[PDB]
Amino acid sequence: ESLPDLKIEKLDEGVYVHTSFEEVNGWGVVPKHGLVVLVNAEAYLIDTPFTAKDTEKLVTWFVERGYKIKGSISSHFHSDSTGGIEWLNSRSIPTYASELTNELLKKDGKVQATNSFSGVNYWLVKNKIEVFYPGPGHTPDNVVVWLPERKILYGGCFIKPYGLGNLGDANIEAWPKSAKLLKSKYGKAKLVVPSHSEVGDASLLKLTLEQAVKGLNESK
Amino acid sequence: ESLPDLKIEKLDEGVYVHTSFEEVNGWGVVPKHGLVVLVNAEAYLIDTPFTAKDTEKLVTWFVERGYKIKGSISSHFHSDSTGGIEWLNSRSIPTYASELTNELLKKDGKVQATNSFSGVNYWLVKNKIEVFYPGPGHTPDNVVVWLPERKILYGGCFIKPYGLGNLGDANIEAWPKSAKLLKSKYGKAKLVVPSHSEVGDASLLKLTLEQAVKGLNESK
Ligand SMILES: [Cl-]
Ligand SMILES: [Cl-]
Ligand SMILES: [Cl-]
Ligand SMILES: [Cl-]
Ligand code: NA
Ligand SMILES: [Zn+2]
Ligand SMILES: [Zn+2]
Ligand SMILES: [Zn+2]
Ligand SMILES: [Zn+2]
Repeated sequence: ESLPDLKIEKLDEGVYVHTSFEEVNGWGVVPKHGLVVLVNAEAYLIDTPFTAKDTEKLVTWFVERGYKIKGSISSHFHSDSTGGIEWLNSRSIPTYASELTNELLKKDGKVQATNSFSGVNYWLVKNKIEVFYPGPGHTPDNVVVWLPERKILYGGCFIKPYGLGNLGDANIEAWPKSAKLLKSKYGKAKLVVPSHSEVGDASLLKLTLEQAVKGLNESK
Repeated sequence: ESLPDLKIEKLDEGVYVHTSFEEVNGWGVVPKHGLVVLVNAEAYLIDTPFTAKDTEKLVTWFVERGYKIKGSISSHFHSDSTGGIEWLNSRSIPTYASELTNELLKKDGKVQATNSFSGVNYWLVKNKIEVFYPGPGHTPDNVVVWLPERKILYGGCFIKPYGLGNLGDANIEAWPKSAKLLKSKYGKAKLVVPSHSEVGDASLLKLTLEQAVKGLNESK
């Protein structure tokens, strides 16, 4: 009853940052940055908020401003990213996730996205919104979303610059490699939006890569 | 190996947010917001970074652009506010802290501010930079800085909207009252400035109060 409200603060041109909040872990109120991303009048969720409620808030806000929600993408299985897939499905707004993410959802008892991509990249919107799979990291399934009609990267929960955070589902042997490949093909990054931090730049790749290796020897 | 670097961003007309970074215990790489505040061509540190390095960076930075560093104020005895007081003292830059902060630093074996103040209010710079003491909260000594002319409030480690965090030196019994006082005396603030969070508005007083009462009953 004192969960801070959803925030929808424009980050660039046809590119919003929705910030939502929840507890569980024992970190207290954890904030979750996701992007809304406009294509003409088509809105796109770049993850969901934690809850159905704040998804409907997010949708109505855009719906009410004369954009028509064309799809959801979730960047990994955690509700960080998937929290709103139930709602979207019950409104039969199309939801997207990788085969890996959908398999992890199934395992977790969590309604799956109604669409599956696979492979290294999905062009959710040709030329405009790209999904890229660096490999296992934060989770085994984590993917990121590239904005070519700008130079924005949604790292999601993968980018963890201050320390890797939740490790429960994490693949820490693999992460430093996955990170490396992200920093490589995703140089030329203006903005790099993490899940759980302030928005930065292409260093957050370096910073992540660094945090990644550190755990790799701090637990062997 | 690689801490994030200091950041010095423009917050308002003679008011900046320095962000500094350090690994804190099992809390990992924690970021720390303080203000630089310009009066005429005189510069004031509203807290300090963690280290001398980052303090010297912050200082020379400003001296570089023609502003003379007239003093530092430290909002509480922890290193997140006081980390710079020895560097400051060793350049004969005046450092300010409350008698309580100073007593707590001495306890802690930590070099004290060379200038001491007391009471509810203290006018560091008449009409321009106000110190307010809510009461025990985050720590027993516990001060915030009001900026009238701009209507800005540095809440420090006292604003903890997402959960209270370090309660090693905390006083959770008293904290609720303190925040109640702060909330009330410090409406007509849209620019609240937490220690460890995003900059926010007056609701941060609402939310801190909320977090504090909650940890008052969750701690019995
Ligand atoms: Cl559903
Ligand atoms: Cl996915
Ligand atoms: Cl995947
Ligand atoms: Cl920041
Ligand atoms: Na991700
Ligand atoms: Zn996650
Ligand atoms: Zn997460
Ligand atoms: Zn503190
Ligand atoms: Zn602190």
